[PDB]
Amino acid sequence: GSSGSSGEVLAKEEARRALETPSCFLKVSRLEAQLLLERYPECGNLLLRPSGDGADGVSVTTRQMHNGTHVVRHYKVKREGPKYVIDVEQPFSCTSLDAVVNYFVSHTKKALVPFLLD
Repeated sequence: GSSGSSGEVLAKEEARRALETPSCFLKVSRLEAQLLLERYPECGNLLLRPSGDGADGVSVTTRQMHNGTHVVRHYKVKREGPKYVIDVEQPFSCTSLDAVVNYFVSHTKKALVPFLLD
């Protein structure tokens, strides 16, 4: 017997899979989007998950310290044209999903961190 053929080192391959949505984003269910936070805290808590129904857009799951309790919040994002308005005090117009992630960072009084999973 004699054989042995496999793809080259193929160690120089990279991918961002961020066509319309930011890499940070991930496809998961609420039940998960929540735990995923407590599970991988070092990887920030700010993550984005695809909604189910109701309106058009994506939500932002963020678990911040409140009155010393464990609670997560899910923000909503409106879809008005080629831009995505943020559901907040003022209708902050952006150019892409990425912006939102940022606006939130500067918005909060604390430097939050995005969530990612390779």
